[PDB]
Amino acid sequence: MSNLSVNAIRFLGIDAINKANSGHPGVVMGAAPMAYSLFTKQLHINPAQPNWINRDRFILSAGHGSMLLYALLHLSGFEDVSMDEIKSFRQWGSKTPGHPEFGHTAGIDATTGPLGQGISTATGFAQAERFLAAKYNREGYNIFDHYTYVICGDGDLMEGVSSEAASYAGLQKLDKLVVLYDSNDINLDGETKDSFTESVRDRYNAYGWHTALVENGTDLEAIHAAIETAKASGKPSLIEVKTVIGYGSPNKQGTNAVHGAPLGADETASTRQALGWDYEPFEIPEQVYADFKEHVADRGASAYQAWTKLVADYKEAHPELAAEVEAIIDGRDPVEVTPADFPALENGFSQATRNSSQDALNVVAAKLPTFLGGSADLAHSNMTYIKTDGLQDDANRLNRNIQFGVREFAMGTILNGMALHGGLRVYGGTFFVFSDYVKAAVRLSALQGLPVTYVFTHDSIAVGEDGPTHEPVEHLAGLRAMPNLNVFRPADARETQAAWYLAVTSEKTPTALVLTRQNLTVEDGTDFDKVAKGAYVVYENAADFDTILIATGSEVNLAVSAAKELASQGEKIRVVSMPSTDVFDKQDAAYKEEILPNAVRRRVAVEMGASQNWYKYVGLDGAVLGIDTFGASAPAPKVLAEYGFTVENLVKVVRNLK
Amino acid sequence: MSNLSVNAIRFLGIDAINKANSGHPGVVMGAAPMAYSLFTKQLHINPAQPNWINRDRFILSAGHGSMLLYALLHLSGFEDVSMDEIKSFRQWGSKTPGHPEFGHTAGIDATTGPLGQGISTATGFAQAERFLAAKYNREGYNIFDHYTYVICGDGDLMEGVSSEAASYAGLQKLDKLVVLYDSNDINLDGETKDSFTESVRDRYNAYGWHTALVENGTDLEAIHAAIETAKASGKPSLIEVKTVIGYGSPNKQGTNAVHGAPLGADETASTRQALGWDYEPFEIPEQVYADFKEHVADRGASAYQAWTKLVADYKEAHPELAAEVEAIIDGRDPVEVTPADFPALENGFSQATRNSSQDALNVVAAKLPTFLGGSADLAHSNMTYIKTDGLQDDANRLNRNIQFGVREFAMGTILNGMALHGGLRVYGGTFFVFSDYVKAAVRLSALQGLPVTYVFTHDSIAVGEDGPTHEPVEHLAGLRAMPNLNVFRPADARETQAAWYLAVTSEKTPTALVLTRQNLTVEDGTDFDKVAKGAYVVYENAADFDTILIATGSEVNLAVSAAKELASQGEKIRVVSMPSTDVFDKQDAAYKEEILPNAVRRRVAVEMGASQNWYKYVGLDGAVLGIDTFGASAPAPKVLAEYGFTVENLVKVVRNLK
Ligand SMILES: Cc1ncc(C[n+]2csc(CCOP(=O)(O)OP(=O)(O)O)c2C)c(N)n1
Ligand SMILES: Cc1ncc(C[n+]2csc(CCOP(=O)(O)OP(=O)(O)O)c2C)c(N)n1
Ligand SMILES: [Mg+2]
Ligand SMILES: [Mg+2]
Repeated sequence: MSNLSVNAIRFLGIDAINKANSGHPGVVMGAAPMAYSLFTKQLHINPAQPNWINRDRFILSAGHGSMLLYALLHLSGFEDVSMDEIKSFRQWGSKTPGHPEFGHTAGIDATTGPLGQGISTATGFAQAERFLAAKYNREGYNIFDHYTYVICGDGDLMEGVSSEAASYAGLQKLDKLVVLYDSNDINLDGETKDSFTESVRDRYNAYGWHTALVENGTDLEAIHAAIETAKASGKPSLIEVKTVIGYGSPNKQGTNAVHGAPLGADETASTRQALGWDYEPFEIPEQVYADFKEHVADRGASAYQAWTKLVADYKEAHPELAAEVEAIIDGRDPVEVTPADFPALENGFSQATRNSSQDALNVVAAKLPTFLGGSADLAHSNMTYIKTDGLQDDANRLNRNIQFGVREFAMGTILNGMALHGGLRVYGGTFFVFSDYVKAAVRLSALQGLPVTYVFTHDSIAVGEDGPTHEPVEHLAGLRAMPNLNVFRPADARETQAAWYLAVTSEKTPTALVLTRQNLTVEDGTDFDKVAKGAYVVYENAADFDTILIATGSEVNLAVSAAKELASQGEKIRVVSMPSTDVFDKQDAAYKEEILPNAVRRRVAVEMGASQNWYKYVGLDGAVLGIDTFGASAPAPKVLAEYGFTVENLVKVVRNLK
Repeated sequence: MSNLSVNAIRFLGIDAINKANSGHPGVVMGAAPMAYSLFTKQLHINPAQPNWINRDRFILSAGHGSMLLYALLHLSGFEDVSMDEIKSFRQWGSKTPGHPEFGHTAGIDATTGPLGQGISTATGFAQAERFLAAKYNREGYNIFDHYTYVICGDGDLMEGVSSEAASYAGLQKLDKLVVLYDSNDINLDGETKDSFTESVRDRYNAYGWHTALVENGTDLEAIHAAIETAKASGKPSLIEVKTVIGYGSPNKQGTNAVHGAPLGADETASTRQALGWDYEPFEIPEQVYADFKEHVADRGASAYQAWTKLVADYKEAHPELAAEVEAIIDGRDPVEVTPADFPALENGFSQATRNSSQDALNVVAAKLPTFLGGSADLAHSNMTYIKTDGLQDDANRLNRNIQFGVREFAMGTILNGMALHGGLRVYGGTFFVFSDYVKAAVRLSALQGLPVTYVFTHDSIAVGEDGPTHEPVEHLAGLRAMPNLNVFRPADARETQAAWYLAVTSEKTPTALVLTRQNLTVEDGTDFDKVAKGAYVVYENAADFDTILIATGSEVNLAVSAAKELASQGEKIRVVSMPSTDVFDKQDAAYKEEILPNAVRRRVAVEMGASQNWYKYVGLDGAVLGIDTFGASAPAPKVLAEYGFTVENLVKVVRNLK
């Protein structure tokens, strides 16, 4: 049934796209042979156990060909993809959305669609398998041992993020990563002669990868032999496969006219005739089902039974490892972090919060053996090192510090890949101003529900001499507006302890930590336990106050000092600290009225950044002291004075509000 | 002497860094020889005419080495860089800030610092020179004829954006671009053996560039021979030059200890002794000044005078071209576009604003011959094509459509380069959700004062079937908070003509245009001339109204329909269309009170995106109908209803306000 099975894939895609009147047929018709060869000869997957921790992983980086993956899962027997769901492709509430989504459809390993990020994120899947294998395997017990596979297209290899990833992966020697490249000479606006003329395989040779060419994209035995050679090469692999987009369409194959529109009735009838397919829409003969059940489902189910018997014997042979590995198979952390792990700090202690962050992340690393991370060539200024280890690489696989090089975007995608695999907790650092370079991978953290921790230091004009290209202004507003992201800006060393404890116990929300270069003073009124509420009171001189100051981070020290001045003139005032706007917004309506009462409308907000998001708390009769221009090159005390952040100026702002 | 002059560059940098107690000496000491060779043998520049339009252009991509460029401009005789300004490195108000700034200091061609963007933006400098040479040069009169040169480091070639640009430039065959790569085997956290082991020159061959190697980085004759070869090769060039970082420091050279901290007093005394330099800080001998006066200053003035005579002869031989070239040398556009160029539109006309956008920009291209643009493999969906032309390349240099491929970040830097050169007006398009991929280049557009126009289509959940990875939510709030960026979201075709007219007449502010997939209706009350105020009234049934609706884009149609329904039941209501929050915030205080009177506090805002920025206008006693979750994969009419964007739900929201 090989030709028969291959065409069953093609026509399930074509007919499903015609009925939704929406979708992408070209890639399904071109890539069906190489995907059939991969599912029937390489992958070990079990449709009765779709989340098996030691299954082979697969990522469709060219996410617009989603109907190719849906057809393969239906024919193999996955429960969530019935024929009724194939007939509901791209409709409200279905299991078959227009681009693949993780956690919504059982059997799908990663959310794709944004070009470049699929092939990049697969690097982290492969690295996560290497660490777990080095920590836990023993002689005769290969508990963690599997491959990572991907299919990509022309668009993926034009995007810069995938060049970053391939350079890093060649240095790291990740020999279990295997990529199939659909090379059909067409993209959305036309032919690659006007867009993409480089030699792709010569470039990948310079990174230290294995490369090869398959001239006839419909030859099943040539495709299998190349994959076998790639797995024996000792290097990450890129196999270029020449295909015809829209293969079988007499009037439109080889043209961009089949890239992203349904074929329609007249061309669909001409395509059936040319390929010899006389079955009606959604009619698949029994021969094809029996082919997929022998070579995918039964093969995958046999490998799963042998793995479970292996794990049972492993727990008997090594009782000192049994507890941790059992937890990981349950989907839990091997060890539990608690508030009692962090020492108490004294009022008046003076420390910059980048240094407070290093102290707290070293407490976590000593307690939890599956916590790891790195930086983008800024470890010596972010202060991200775990001080008991060196650098991780092919010759030192258990170390927990990673050097990413100057590659912020790919760093985001690799963390996502390590979090998707299962078993680990991860983090990564850079300067706050260059969060623009990684913003699109932060969105995929928020979309897939991954608790990844981003470490952004050097947060304001207090940077000083480096100047406007190195000084953040607009960046907090941009991040606070993104759904399912929690942004923390702690006020001293004590608030920094709490934010790390929340970041490392989060269930399905990523965290961004915003930290200072200059020293800050531990306040008498801050409190570890109250940070989990998002905002709380740190100063108040009279229970009948009529004035409220709101502040975050390094501006909390400034606002408390101004309140004591105003109090000595006879005012009645309260100071609120708000380390997270996103967490405060989720609290109960009773708690919000206790912190910001409706009857007190005299309000002033303070923060060294754009004014935009503070009007939802101060309203039309309040004021905001922020920054709405670019920065300046000079020592930091002078720049702060020229921009209005002094105690004197804040006192003036409050007295002129009435 | 050469050796005497080369050490003058090094110690000027060393001493100025010690006096500020801040800066980066390593790259100055390593790269002084190649920088000296370029200035004395290759560059044609005139210190008395710093903005000469046919000068050779130079970009310092490794921006942390700014003292290397300030020393060179000082010895060459540029007026803004005196010895007093050298003694003011990194101090408030000086002409020598910590990273180079275009516009602030005369003789600086481009702002650098964020790694990768310097070498990338130089691509657009060279493309601008090519287009103006084809259009205006005639036999015997080569008015536009000059090269583009850059110095870069290891960090620049790890960033993804430089791979995108080099691939694009190899296809385009920009043979007058010349790059010197300072290869010192060191980065910020340590040695390149742990970060960057690829074969750089083998990768650049795969793109179609010419490459060469200089093993002894202090041999000035080997350096010169390599650049002459490169300029005759007929391809964009990359020359790898091996240097020792911190050359001369007996205890610190070749380590990351000299990357980013001053040498200090002890090691400076040891370095003066090691290189035989017997002059006190800021003491430069006369022979060095005369070496620079002869070989850069006098040589460039001679080339300038010859160019002025050639232009005068050219304008006598071709009087039909004289007026357009005269305007360009003056820094003005060669033709003026006015409001009477756009045709009037009928109330009720139905058209999507991506299509209105194609009509308006073709009006512009027919009037102004130096207006050009492109798209990142989305021309057939953004609707960006100028319909009288094909694609621009090495064989067809006068066409005005550009295919950038799937390369959003690099697109942004090439636009900035083309606008930095002078003479042109440029634009470029992608989907609004992938503005995340190009955000860091938009920031350089605003920081440098460049009127570059970005075209973002498919702007909300109205995308429908493609799903949440393709549906913008948080993107408007991120862009409106950036200083010096005007964001327009037009309500219909009439409002779209006006936005394009303002975008193309902006003097020093970039523009972002946000446009729809689906059709909208021209309103009775929209008005071409009032768009320049940012917000104005489009519906009002009674002069004593007590309610105000505020809306943008596709939500203006909805708001006017809900308003008419409320009127029929006896209410008195005003509707405000606000195509640009950023321009409205700049109006006179009297005009703000006219549009949003302080005494009317019942206010509802309507927009399909994040709610964050609308509280500045509605306060604590109004409401906002927006979106603060991710989108969904289904037909658009179904998604809009599920999210509450219907006439019936909006009426209800107004009535429940009290
Ligand atoms: C980052 C990003 N930019 C743009 C797009 C829009 N887009 C989707 S597919 C595509 C064409 C890419 O062509 P190719 O990968 O060669 O696919 P083929 O038609 O050969 O299957 C484009 C521009 C996208 N999905 N992601
Ligand atoms: C996008 C970006 N990321 C990070 C930085 C911070 N940074 C500046 S220089 C540097 C190290 C790069 O070293 P290299 O370019 O080899 O220079 P060298 O030490 O040889 O002078 C880093 C990480 C930056 N300026 N821009
Ligand atoms: Mg293709
Ligand atoms: Mg270097």
